[PDB]
Amino acid sequence: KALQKELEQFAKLLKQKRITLGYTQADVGLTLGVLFGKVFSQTTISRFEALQLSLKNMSKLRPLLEKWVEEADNNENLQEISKSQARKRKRTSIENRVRWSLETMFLKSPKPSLQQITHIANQLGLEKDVVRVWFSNRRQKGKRS
Amino acid sequence: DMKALQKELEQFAKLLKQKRITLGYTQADVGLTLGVLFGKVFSQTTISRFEALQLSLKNMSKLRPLLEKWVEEADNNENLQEISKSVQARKRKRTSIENRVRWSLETMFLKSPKPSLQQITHIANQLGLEKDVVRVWFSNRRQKGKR
DNA sequence: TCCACATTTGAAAGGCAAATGGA
DNA sequence: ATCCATTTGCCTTTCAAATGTGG
Repeated sequence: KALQKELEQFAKLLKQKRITLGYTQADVGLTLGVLFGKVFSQTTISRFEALQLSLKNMSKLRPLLEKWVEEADNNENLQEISKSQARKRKRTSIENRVRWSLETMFLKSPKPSLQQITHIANQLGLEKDVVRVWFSNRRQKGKRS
Repeated sequence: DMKALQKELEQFAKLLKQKRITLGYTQADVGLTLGVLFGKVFSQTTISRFEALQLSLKNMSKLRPLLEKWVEEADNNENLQEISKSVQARKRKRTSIENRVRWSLETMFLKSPKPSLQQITHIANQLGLEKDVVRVWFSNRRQKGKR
C-alpha cells in the first residue's frame, strides 16, 4: 500500500526516460555496470519496469536506477561511448546432452557425495561447483511438487 | 541437391553451438564479436535463430561465412576477445515507440491508410519522432492489412 | 523521391533454473 | 557442505521496425 504506490510511480518514470533517450533495457543494465561496477541483464531491467520482482528486490534496485536516471539527463553521450573488464555474474548454460546425463545420474541417485561429484565434473567437462549446485537445485525441484 | 545444403548447414549450426558453449560464450557475446570482427553486430535473437536453422536458407548462407570465421578465431585468441568489452560499430538501431504513440498512430487507421507527405509532416514533430519512422510505420501497417 | 511487397533483423517478455544468501 | 528461499540471466520467440527491390 505504501511502497507499491511509489514504486509503480518510479517504474513509469524509468521507462519513459529510457525511451526518450533511445536506450534499450540491456543498455541500461549494461551501463549500470559502467557506473557502479555491478552489471545487470535486460531481463532484470524488464522485470523492474514491469513490477515482476519482489518488493525488497525492487527496493534494493531503485537506488541504482535512480542514480542511472540522474546521470542520463546531462552527459547522455559519454555513456553511449563508455559501455558500447567485467563484474559479469555468469550463468552456466549446459549442453542438452550433458543436462540429460546429469538427469540420468539423478533419480537413480538423488543425493550424491563429493566423491561422486568430482568424477562427474571432469567426466562431462564441467566445473565441480556446477555439478554440486546442479544437484541441489534438482533436489529442490523435487520437493517443489 | 537442395537437401545437401541443409545437411551441411545443420552440421555447422551444431558445431557452432557446441563451440560457443564449451568456450563459455553466450549468444549476445557471439553476435557482438561479429561486430568486433566484421563491422556489423548481430543480436542474440539473430544468433539464436541461426543456431536453430530458424532463418531462411538464403539468410543462413549470408551469415555462415561470418560465423565460420568466429569459430576459426575463438579456438585460439580467446583471451583478447573477452578483454574488449563487457569500438562501435556500425550497427544497428531499432526505434521502440511508446504504447501511447503507437495507439495514437493506430488511430489514423482505419481512418486513412495512405497519409501522403502532408500528414507525415504533422505527426512526426508532434509525437517527437523522425519523419522517416512515420512513413515506414504507415507502410508496415499497410502490409499487415493485406496479410 | 514515392509506393508495393518481400525479407532481414531486434526489443522485449516468458520459461526455466543457475547462482546466491541465510540459517 | 547441506535445505530452502530468493535473486537473476540464458535462451527463446512474437511482433514489427528497418531495409531491399523493382516499379
